[PDB]
Amino acid sequence: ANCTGSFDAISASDFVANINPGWNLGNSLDATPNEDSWNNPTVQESTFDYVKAAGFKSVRLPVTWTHHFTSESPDWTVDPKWLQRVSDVIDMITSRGLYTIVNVHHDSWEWADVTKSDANITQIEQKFEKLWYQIGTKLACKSSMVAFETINEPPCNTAEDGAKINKFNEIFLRAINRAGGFNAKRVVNLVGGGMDSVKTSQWFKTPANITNPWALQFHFYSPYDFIFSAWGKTIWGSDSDKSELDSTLGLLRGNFTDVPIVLGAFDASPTNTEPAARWKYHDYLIRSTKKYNMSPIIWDNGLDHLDRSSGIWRDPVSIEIITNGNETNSLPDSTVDTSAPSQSSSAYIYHKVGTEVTDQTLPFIFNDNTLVSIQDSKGTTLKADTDYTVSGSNITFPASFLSTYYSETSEPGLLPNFTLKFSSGASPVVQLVQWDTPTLSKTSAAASSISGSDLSIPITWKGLPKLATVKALLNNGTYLVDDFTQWFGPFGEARTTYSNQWNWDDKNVILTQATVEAVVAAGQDTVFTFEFFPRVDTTTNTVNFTLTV
Ligand SMILES: OC[C@H]1O[C@@H](O[C@H]2[C@@H](OC[C@H]3O[C@@H](O[C@H]4[C@H](O)[C@@H](O)[C@H](O[C@H]5[C@H](O)[C@@H](O)[C@@H](O)O[C@@H]5CO[C@H]5OC[C@@H](O)[C@H](O)[C@H]5O)O[C@@H]4CO[C@H]4OC[C@@H](O)[C@H](O)[C@H]4O[C@@H]4O[C@H](CO)[C@H](O)[C@H](O)[C@H]4O)[C@H](O)[C@@H](O)[C@@H]3O[C@@H]3O[C@H](CO)[C@@H](O)[C@H](O)[C@H]3O)OC[C@@H](O)[C@@H]2O)[C@H](O)[C@@H](O)[C@H]1O
Ligand SMILES: *[C@@H]1O[C@H](CO)[C@@H](O[C@@H]2O[C@H](CO)[C@@H](O[C@@H]3O[C@H](CO)[C@@H](O)[C@H](O[C@H]4O[C@H](CO)[C@@H](O)[C@H](O)[C@@H]4O[C@H]4O[C@H](CO)[C@@H](O)[C@H](O)[C@@H]4O[C@H]4O[C@H](CO)[C@@H](O)[C@H](O)[C@@H]4O)[C@@H]3O)[C@H](O)[C@H]2NC(C)=O)[C@H](O)[C@H]1NC(C)=O
Ligand SMILES: *[C@@H]1O[C@H](CO)[C@@H](O[C@@H]2O[C@H](CO)[C@@H](O[C@@H]3O[C@H](CO[C@H]4O[C@H](CO)[C@@H](O)[C@H](O[C@H]5O[C@H](CO)[C@@H](O)[C@H](O)[C@@H]5O)[C@@H]4O)[C@@H](O)[C@H](O)[C@@H]3O)[C@H](O)[C@H]2NC(C)=O)[C@H](O)[C@H]1NC(C)=O
Ligand SMILES: OC[C@H]1O[C@@H](O[C@H]2[C@@H](OC[C@H]3O[C@@H](O)[C@H](O)[C@@H](O)[C@@H]3O)OC[C@@H](O)[C@@H]2O)[C@H](O)[C@@H](O)[C@H]1O
Ligand SMILES: *[C@@H]1O[C@H](CO)[C@@H](O)[C@H](O)[C@H]1NC(C)=O
Ligand SMILES: *[C@@H]1O[C@H](CO)[C@@H](O)[C@H](O)[C@H]1NC(C)=O
Ligand SMILES: *[C@H]1O[C@H](CO)[C@@H](O)[C@H](O)[C@@H]1O
Repeated sequence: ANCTGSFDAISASDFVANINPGWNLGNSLDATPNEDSWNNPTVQESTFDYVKAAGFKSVRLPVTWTHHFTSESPDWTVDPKWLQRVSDVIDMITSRGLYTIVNVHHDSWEWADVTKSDANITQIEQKFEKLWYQIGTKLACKSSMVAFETINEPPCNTAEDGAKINKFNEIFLRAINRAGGFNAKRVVNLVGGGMDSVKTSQWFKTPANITNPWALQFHFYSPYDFIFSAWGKTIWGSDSDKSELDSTLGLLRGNFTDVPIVLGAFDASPTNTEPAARWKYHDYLIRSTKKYNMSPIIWDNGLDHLDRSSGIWRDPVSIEIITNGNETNSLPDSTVDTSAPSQSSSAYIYHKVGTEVTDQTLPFIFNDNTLVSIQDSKGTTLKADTDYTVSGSNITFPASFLSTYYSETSEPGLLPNFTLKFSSGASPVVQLVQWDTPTLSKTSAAASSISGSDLSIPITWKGLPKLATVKALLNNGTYLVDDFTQWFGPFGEARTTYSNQWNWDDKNVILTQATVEAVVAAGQDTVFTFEFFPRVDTTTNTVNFTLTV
């Protein structure tokens, strides 16, 4: 096309500096078929005001094109209303000063999967080229604040697959350059297989004769077990944990020693991850992206962090951690030894119904900050050395004080929380929880009687309305799934995995239809143990439920 404005060209190194840090508009234009098709409503522009006001500098804009094609071979014409909607949203972002990265997203596995046995790699490459030519035509006159990203986490298993991903980068660069406008000088993000650090390192090969300023983008979702709540992993922050994280990132940077690198998506989601672990994890990831000079962009599906209807960040602590790579954060300590028979977290004051109200000492990692003040969610400010003292790295709360919030007999549930202001960094939040062992509506069922769908089991939450994990054992001792978890310690063995096997909502614990299929195929009554926070042992704060067959 023929452009009218000015385009203030910017180097890839400068673009990557200036986006630090970003936020993903997840589950919006990448949702299928349409933008309101999943959990998010139609995209509204106040969202980017919230994002800017939080300290983000850029918005990553995932877009799924799959269901907006009006023609197939040979032209693969994109719905011109979809092209205009994407252009409109980019205008919403850049007009507020936020940099944008727009991509091709869930198309990666919906039609552009090179690893799937019956893929017309010919056809995939044409459609991809036609797609990015039409994208690149519509956006050709966008300013230098808008970058293009080749394709999201493309499936890639072997080195021959990885060579195909390299072609994707080349096809992309050719199409957007044929499109014209300012595209020849637009910052682009090239990708490796799965946007995985090791696959990018193993198989990425820079497009020959590349003329665009470019940067590398990868996604980080490790360690799998803590990030995806697999096999009962609810702690994070040990020497080996931090080492596994720093090594993974360092191996990527060592292989791309002078390349601008964008960490395009990462998240320990507040939905499923314990808060003290999650804050330790985000703090450390931020510490490492500073070390290895990578620009982070947090993944947010709309339920993870910002509530676009209210502007409340569900987890303001992570956002503080991520929006300031130039600050030291004081964090609550927590168990990190997976062989410990009890798990504690200073993100909570816990009190069990029916037990006496005691003093609570919360060990914290101060990191040479000082505690300035504490304010409860009712607006009352606690009196230092009266409602709390600080001994070493321990913050201690007197029983007389805490009993003004809960008693031996008050109802379970979330009481107010305490916000700790420090010398510097984020303000962590300690959540008072009055807890009791939950109770389940049913204690067993026939597999036949509950098939046709998932198993939703009504529950009386008593404290935290969160499922920590679910243990699963056939009547004869064998693990229902994943026998290797027998090396995972007291809180790991025979446990199963969030979303794949279990879930929960405001009123139920859920075993997925997949899990009830495992019980059928095992031909045995198997016992599920639902587990809740606090994880004070492996039995007390748990409820049992067996599945007959
Ligand atoms: O918060 C996590 C939690 O969400 C719970 O879902 C409730 C909520 O979901 C809405 C729709 O979710 C889609 O799944 C999305 C997911 O929400 C999203 O976060 C995820 O992000 C990816 C991203 O795309 C990647 O590029 C990269 O960034 O990794 C992200 C993953 O991040 C994970 O770890 C960090 C956390 O921050 C994240 O929350 C966590 O998810 O993308 C998925 C999309 O999944 C597809 O793309 C990635 C690919 O690898 C997957 O294999 C692929 O999955 C396929 O998706 C198909 C699409 O339709 C299909 O489901 C296939 O079966 C599946 O294999 C769901 O895909 C979509 O169905 C949800 O929309 C609702 O669906 C219900 C019924 O299905 C409808 O009734 C309703 O109208 C829709 O809104 O909002 C609605 C609520 O009902 C959900 O419960 C979820 O239950 C829970 O398990 C967690 O995932
Ligand atoms: C310390 O304590 C304080 C108080 O004691 C805590 O404050 C509480 O913080 C909560 C979250 O931080 C906050 O909840 C939110 O309140 C707002 C304002 O009224 C409300 O809109 C929010 O509801 C959304 O979020 C919840 C998840 O928390 C969703 O389950 C809910 O459905 C809402 O999400 C829907 O709308 C979003 C915006 O559009 C969508 O993105 C989302 O996908 C979902 O969409 C569905 O419904 C839509 C219609 O709503 C529909 O369009 C769509 O298609 C989907 O079907 C949320 O409740 C509390 O308000 C706040 N409490 C108080 C008293 O202030 C604080 O967090 C504590 N701090 C810590 C660290 O623990
Ligand atoms: C760039 O990134 C890569 C990938 O992340 C980094 O390489 C990995 O580094 C880790 C730790 O340094 C290695 O882990 C150890 O590997 C030992 C040997 O692994 C062999 O088996 C692999 C599987 O087939 C094979 O790929 C690998 O080939 C490599 O080494 C050969 C001999 O040293 C050499 O012939 C090849 O050219 C190739 O470089 C090995 O034969 C294993 O025994 C240990 O137990 C441990 O797990 C990974 O294996 C490495 N993966 C690779 C190389 O694919 C690399 O460090 C990064 N570079 C920088 C500068 O940071
Ligand atoms: O599932 C699609 C694609 O994912 C790549 O995995 C990458 C990715 O992880 C994100 C992705 O992980 C899947 O396992 C989950 O099912 C999905 O919900 C989640 O969004 O980014 C970081 C990498 O560590 C990871 O390998 C695969 O590599 C790719 O082959 C393909 O399978
Ligand atoms: C329990 O039954 C399963 C069903 O196949 C079997 O595989 C397993 O061997 C049995 N348990 C033991 C300890 O052998
Ligand atoms: C659950 O069942 C196991 C044995 O099947 C038992 O050891 C454990 O104490 C039970 N716990 C609860 C809370 O029912
Ligand atoms: C874990 O450990 C803490 C102290 O570090 C206790 O307060 C808690 O009850 C649990 O045993």
